[PDB]
Amino acid sequence: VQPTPADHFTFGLWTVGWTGADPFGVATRKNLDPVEAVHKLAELGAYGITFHDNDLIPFDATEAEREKILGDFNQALKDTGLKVPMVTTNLFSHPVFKDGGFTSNDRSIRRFALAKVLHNIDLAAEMGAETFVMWGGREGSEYDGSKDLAAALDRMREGVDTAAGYIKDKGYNLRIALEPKPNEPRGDIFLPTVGHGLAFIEQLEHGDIVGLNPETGHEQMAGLNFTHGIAQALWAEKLFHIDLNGQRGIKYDQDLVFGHGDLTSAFFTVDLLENGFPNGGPKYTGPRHFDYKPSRTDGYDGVWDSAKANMSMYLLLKERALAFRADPEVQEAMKTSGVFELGETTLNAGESAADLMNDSASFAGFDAEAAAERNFAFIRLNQLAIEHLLGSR
Amino acid sequence: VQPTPADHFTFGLWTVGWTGADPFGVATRKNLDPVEAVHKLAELGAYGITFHDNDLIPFDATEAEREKILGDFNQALKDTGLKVPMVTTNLFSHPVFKDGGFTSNDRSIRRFALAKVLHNIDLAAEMGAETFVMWGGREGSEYDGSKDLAAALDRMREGVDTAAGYIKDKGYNLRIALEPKPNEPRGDIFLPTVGHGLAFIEQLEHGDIVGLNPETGHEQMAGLNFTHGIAQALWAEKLFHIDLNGQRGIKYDQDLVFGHGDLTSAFFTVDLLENGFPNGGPKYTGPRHFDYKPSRTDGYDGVWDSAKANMSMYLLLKERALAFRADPEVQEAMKTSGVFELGETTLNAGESAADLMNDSASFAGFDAEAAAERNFAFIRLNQLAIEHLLGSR
Amino acid sequence: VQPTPADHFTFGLWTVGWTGADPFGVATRKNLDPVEAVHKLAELGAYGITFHDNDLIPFDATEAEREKILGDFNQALKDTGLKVPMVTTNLFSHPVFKDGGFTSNDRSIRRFALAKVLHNIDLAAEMGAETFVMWGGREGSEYDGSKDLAAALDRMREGVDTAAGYIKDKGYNLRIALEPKPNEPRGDIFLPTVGHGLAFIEQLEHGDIVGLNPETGHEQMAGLNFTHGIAQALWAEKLFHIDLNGQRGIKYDQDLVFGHGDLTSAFFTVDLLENGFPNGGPKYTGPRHFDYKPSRTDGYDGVWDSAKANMSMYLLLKERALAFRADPEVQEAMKTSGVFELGETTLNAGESAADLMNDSASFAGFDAEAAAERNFAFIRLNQLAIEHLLGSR
Amino acid sequence: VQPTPADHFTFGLWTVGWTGADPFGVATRKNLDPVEAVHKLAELGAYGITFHDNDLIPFDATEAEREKILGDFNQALKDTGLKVPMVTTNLFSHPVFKDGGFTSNDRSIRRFALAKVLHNIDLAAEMGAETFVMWGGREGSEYDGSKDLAAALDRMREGVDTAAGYIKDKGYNLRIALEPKPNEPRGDIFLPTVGHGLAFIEQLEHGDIVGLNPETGHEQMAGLNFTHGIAQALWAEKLFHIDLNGQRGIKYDQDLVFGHGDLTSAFFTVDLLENGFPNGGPKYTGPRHFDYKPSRTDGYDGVWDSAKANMSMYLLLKERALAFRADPEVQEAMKTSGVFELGETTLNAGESAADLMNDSASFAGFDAEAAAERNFAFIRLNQLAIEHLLGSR
Ligand SMILES: OC[C@H]1S[C@H](O)[C@H](O)[C@@H](O)[C@@H]1O
Ligand SMILES: OC[C@H]1S[C@H](O)[C@H](O)[C@@H](O)[C@@H]1O
Ligand SMILES: OC[C@H]1S[C@H](O)[C@H](O)[C@@H](O)[C@@H]1O
Ligand SMILES: OC[C@H]1S[C@H](O)[C@H](O)[C@@H](O)[C@@H]1O
Ligand SMILES: [Mn+2]
Ligand SMILES: [Mn+2]
Ligand SMILES: [Mn+2]
Ligand SMILES: [Mn+2]
Ligand SMILES: [Mn+2]
Ligand SMILES: [Mn+2]
Ligand SMILES: [Mn+2]
Ligand SMILES: [Mn+2]
Repeated sequence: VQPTPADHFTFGLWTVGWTGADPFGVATRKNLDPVEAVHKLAELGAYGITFHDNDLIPFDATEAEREKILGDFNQALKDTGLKVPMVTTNLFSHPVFKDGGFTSNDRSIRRFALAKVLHNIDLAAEMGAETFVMWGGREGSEYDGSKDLAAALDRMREGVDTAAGYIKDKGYNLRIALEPKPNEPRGDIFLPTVGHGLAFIEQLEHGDIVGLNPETGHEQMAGLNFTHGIAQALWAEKLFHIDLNGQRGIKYDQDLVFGHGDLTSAFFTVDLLENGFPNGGPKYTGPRHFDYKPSRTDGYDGVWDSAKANMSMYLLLKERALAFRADPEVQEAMKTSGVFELGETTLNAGESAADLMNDSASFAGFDAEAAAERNFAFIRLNQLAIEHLLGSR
Repeated sequence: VQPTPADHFTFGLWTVGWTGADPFGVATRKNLDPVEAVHKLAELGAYGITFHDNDLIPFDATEAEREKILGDFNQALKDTGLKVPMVTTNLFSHPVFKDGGFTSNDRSIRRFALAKVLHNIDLAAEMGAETFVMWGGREGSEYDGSKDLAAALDRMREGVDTAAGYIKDKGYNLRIALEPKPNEPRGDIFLPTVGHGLAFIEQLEHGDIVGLNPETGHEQMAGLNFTHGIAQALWAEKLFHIDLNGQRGIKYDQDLVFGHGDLTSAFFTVDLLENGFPNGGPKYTGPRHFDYKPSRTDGYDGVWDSAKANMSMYLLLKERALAFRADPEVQEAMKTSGVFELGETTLNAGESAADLMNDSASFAGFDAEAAAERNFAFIRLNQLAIEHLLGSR
Repeated sequence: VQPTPADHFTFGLWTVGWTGADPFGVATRKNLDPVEAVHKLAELGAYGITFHDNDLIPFDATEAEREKILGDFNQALKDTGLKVPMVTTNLFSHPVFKDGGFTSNDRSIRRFALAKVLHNIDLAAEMGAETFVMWGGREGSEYDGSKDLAAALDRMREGVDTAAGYIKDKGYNLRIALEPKPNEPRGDIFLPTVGHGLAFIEQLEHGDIVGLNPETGHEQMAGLNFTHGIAQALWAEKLFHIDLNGQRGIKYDQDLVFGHGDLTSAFFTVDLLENGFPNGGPKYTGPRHFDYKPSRTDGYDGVWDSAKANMSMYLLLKERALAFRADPEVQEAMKTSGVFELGETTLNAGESAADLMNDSASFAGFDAEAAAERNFAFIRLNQLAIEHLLGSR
Repeated sequence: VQPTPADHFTFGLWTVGWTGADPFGVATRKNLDPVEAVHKLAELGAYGITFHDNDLIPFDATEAEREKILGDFNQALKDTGLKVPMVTTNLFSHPVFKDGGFTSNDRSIRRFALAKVLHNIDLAAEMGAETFVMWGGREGSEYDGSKDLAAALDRMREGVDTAAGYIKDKGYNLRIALEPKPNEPRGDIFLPTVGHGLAFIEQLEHGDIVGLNPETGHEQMAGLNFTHGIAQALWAEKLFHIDLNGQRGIKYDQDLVFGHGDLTSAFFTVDLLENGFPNGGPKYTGPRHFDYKPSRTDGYDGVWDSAKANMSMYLLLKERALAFRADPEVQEAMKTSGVFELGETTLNAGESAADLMNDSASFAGFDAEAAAERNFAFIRLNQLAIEHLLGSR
């Protein structure tokens, strides 16, 4: 332990503010005031806080109410020093968004949702946020005949490109990040994985300022490898923000503390974020944001314990991942396994497709049966990682 | 029933040729000769046959052996009239490909794999194939430390762009299709879903001739909605080929007959392929290829029954999907649910982002509580589809 | 297809009464007066209604209020003729039940939970129910060290045996039905599948009146085969009740209309309920109960439409499943496949183990390679089922 | 951490002997002489070895060959000191077993399968095994109409009761352990989870000597909690053997090294095996058996390295899990959380149902809102476990 603001640990107001209402029961904790959240998070070592528009401003609030609320919010920020690196919009709670915001079958709900996003971009800019996150939780269906699937993507593009053009038009220093989720609350959510979100961005007019906001638990709900998924976002220059938490299996979104889900996977996620790639390449330098929910069985001391635990987990794994990579036994194990060898291009500088085909050395006279004998020693290399993770080495 | 060549039903040689060896047991049927496969498939109504290089030419074969084999193959094609619309390479059976072809940690295996693909492009062109499919089944890992994840994607890009540049250089009338699979045989396979494959293509130098080959069962192994997934491929102008089969759940790749997995989902897949989108848009016009495996408990009469059953299933659902959409009760149900309304743009012709924000009608004075009362009637609309599917209407 | 009370369709009050609140948003529908639920279900063809103590009687109800409400609900039943075949207790909604009722860590809470069940058994007895369902939704944990697992099963045993002991003591004509669910709301729920439910029942002092209430979607939440799980329950004579609905994959509990999830699986469930086993055996004769939730996107015509969709789906599957088994072609296929040879004992009349090992024909000179030649033809048999399901036969 | 025979590590011959053939490719390693397996495992610290009849003795072995092979294998055991605690039968590899052994549709095949098991029980008895495992891998179906499900369970019962009856008849000191697997190679396997395994055992004439052999990966294949499933088996006193390995999600059976799958889950499995239940109860004392497969990418140093990784992982988890429970801080946390109050009966000494309902303190005047205020602090307790696991405490 000991997180400091330099670690860039950010928390959403809704994480610690999560009161416990689930599908089978009512809240188990008292509402948390947002000024209280800020003082408490700053006491713990956080660098910043994120929020959804309705986390701070009730759906109902009048302009006078809005201003009362923002002034205390801003004072708190001032008194503590926390930044506001990311802002997001609630397009899922109110009954109006029951069929989605941007891809609602109703045109007038679509306009209302886009209106709400546009206004929220103005608050984002005013707050000093660098990222605007979009989670399309109600965009999807339970039944396959509910939507025209091409029209749904057209409507998604229209929303995102209007938002994007508005940033560009106003000159805000903001990027858009899409947050994928496979299901829940909808049976099928559109752009369900990091893959679908990356692909979708390439069809946009204003894709240059649109990237992703992957969430550990969300890719694990489709049973995918989260390190692989973030690696491809990174590789594409699209890992703009990240949500860290835990998920044990393919079930409802659990949003456990980071490291309380798939531990081995969390260790390799930390190694990619902190250390980057073994042969060198891109590095993710944004905030380490925790999108989790404090277990409903626990009271407020559990809330603050859980906020701490997210930061401890990440620093404990960071430590073990630094020792792991620095270990000369591991570096040699890596070399034997061909980790560095993957880094060499397949073709020689200047060789063409017809030049290699025609190279007798790599095809006609290649000894495939000899080449197959190679002991990659991937088990041994996995054993060294686990032993570094167990604090054994 | 009655399929004819005009239906464009294509089968891989390995489907009907699947002898039954699984991870827990030996083959239960005798090898099937490829000339026999062609006569039998042509008798049934198929339009074409696809194959992997090693399905026809043993890994070991000499040029004299290659030519003996191709001449009988080509004669059979000639005598029956079946086309060869797609060809693919085996980069997974031989022990040399145990760490992958293109993303093998060993550089010399990478060159061998690319050599093998290049040579197979020449046979593809000679056969009259329009599509060259790439399934990267051994590209991936069991453990997260096994690979440098950026280097793996670099190596994947280098392979695919060399292949692509070679087509372009030679002027073959061929496109590349990537076939996604989440896992098996590898713990984690790279580009595991339609999403990841679409995204990956956008990072290529020669992406203009690279598209996808989605497989029903493969997206269902990540628990995804296959109709949604193909809809996004289509929408992107990237649905170049398709593999149809069945899968009951998230488990090993089952490759059941099409319609013997998720039936409701198969019905909507057929509706998108045959009918396209309710508001109009792109249409998939390629071959309807069945990538399935005849159950190992069944003998050869089951093989030919199973080939028939794939075509019957697709024609039975086609029929029900045509009746469903033609039904005036359904068209009215669709209209009530806003299916057509999704097709209208959100913004009015000429309206800007600042023009709608500022439109009092869609934000400040919008009645969200009134708008939330809308009965979308999605259940009723799903009930009409199921009733058309049950042959009830 | 029109349901009559003869059909035995029963609906939970909480099903049509579902308000639409989920984890990400508020209710989309006004609360349903129970009196109105009764009258409405009676006009649709329902046979009876089921409820949870708190669905009718609020947690904090005074005795004058409790009397009133019961007066109103008995009146409605008397007017309409609806029966009340099953009653159940809410041990999940109040914040007190955050760690469970029966298996809470706090002893005072376990006593309050058992007391709440005992009172509810009186009520069940007063309404004329035959079945008392226990759904242990809060029984389990998010974390592995949270519970003493042997002690959680003793605590579950204590509560269920006390309830069972009380039933017998009072002379009520009531059986207890346990209802498995693998996860949600807890990360792991105890007795997660039909198998675990059955196994626990065998360790009970009063297991003779304790059986199962399997739910379609719940077994599909662990990827199991619903038809196989209720077949084990039938076979053990412990299928006391059933909850019919749809689930589209391993994800949050969807509670879709019966037949709106896995369609083929629904078809074979209905065949099992209607036709029983091919070679004879126990048959289920209780209520066909629907535990579903009207999608929150739908408004009140949608609620009664969804109610009605359940009974339509069941009657359509039933029509097809009777047709399927009555078909000569199907019977012939069944014969070929060995469905009726499975029913023949393996041993001969008074043949012992020793007798069989010594029989040379069965082992020593058994021709294993000739016996492996059988064409089981299970694919053709599956094709016949689907053709009956699709009403093409 | 160095294993000694005192540790009781047992390995299947088929584990280190796995050749690397999977569904998509051929073997990557030469066959392993069993004599050599024995000697090698003996030098690593193995306590004993287990095998399948056909792992040692080929299907078609003549009697002179069978004698030889057994002579060779008994010699190796005598030289090394290795015990043979469990023996099992291959009822899945020959094409004859394509529809199962015990539950095949063909009666001649069921008789041959039972005969094959009876002979194998003699052999088990001759090798000194305490346990006889039955893995019904081919028992199940791909399609729902393939089997008469009540008849499949009677057929399973018949075979298992005959085997059990024969054991008792011969006076062998042998218990039968059933091993669940939910799917693969069949689409649905009968008795798919620990729960179903336990439930079936209660319908057996000779259930007293019939218990379970749960496998880590198999329960994780249905998304269940391995620790909860073996806790139910322990509690019912039916945990006769166990198979330890790793699984990374709901997918094909991976058989990774123990600890190379779900790490936290492994940690809590080891705590259950070593520490038993927090409030006391049955303890498992059999062999710690590893049913894994050396990844096919690895060559022979990798095979012995993987063997050794199993025992290292187990010893490292064991060191941490003993430390964890010995920690005062952990004990305090456990107290707070109610882990020890779960062990207190709910009822008082001679308190009846009637007594509790009438007790006003437990119901009528129970303060539910005050009792809901308890901070169970399960998150802090989970954090302590992980900190012990990571060796940071
Ligand atoms: O704004 C992004 C938030 S929205 C919503 O609270 C959700 O459940 C989260 O997973 C996303 O991170
Ligand atoms: O070439 C594409 C083939 S390769 C391999 O036979 C595989 O299992 C399939 O799913 C793919 O469709
Ligand atoms: O007690 C029966 C009910 S309790 C609760 O409403 C639950 O979610 C259901 O699945 C059960 O069937
Ligand atoms: O009989 C024990 C073996 S049989 C077979 O090898 C299987 O795949 C395993 O999981 C079991 O543990
Ligand atoms: Mn989440
Ligand atoms: Mn998130
Ligand atoms: Mn497949
Ligand atoms: Mn395929
Ligand atoms: Mn449910
Ligand atoms: Mn239910
Ligand atoms: Mn296994
Ligand atoms: Mn096993």
